Amino acid sequence: AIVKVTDADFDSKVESGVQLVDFWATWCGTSKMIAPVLEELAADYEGKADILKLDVDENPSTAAKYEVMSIPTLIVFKDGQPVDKVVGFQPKENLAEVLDKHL
Repeated sequence: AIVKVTDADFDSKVESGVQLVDFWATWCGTSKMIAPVLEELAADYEGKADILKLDVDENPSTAAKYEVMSIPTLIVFKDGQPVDKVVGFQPKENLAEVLDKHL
């Protein structure tokens, strides 16, 4: 459902259209809390937007490149450029609202 992405293939994965990138970490309970919400979101947009995951401990470059300081952080990409940032826990509704704002 949700495709993993790393420093190595970020640029090729996030390059065209809309992607919602979830910057998470295994030591953060809040990331674990939104995981299921994103799996359901990814299904609702099974062809409009891609939902990716990036583990910040294994990919500090990318996390650093977009000034990701606190997590979870969710960034919406439009044709390779970040256009929206969401910090903390958010219910499916609030996230869907943000995606529709760019589709």
